Amino acid sequence: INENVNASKSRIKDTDFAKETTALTKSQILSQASSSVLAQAKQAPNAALSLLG
Amino acid sequence: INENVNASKSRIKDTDFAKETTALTKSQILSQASSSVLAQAKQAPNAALSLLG
Repeated sequence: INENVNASKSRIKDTDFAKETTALTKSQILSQASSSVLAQAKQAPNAALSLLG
Repeated sequence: INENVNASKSRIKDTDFAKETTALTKSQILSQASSSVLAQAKQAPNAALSLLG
């Protein structure tokens, strides 16, 4: 019973390392993409300023 | 909601730099033309004096 209960507890509570590493990689790529898009987006008022004078 | 509210407020309160620069240029040319025309108009009394006597 202890073996079966430990198996159930691992199923419900333990980390699936493959899925979590994939999720971490996806999160890192999304964060880098968002940072790059933010760096690109901060230059729109530069285009606004280019119209002045 | 805050993002959408700021996007809304930009369309009412914030200025359009393209339209405003175009308007400023138009006003500058209008003022220059009116100044030149007034400088030419203040030359009617010299026609009056040179008429005779």
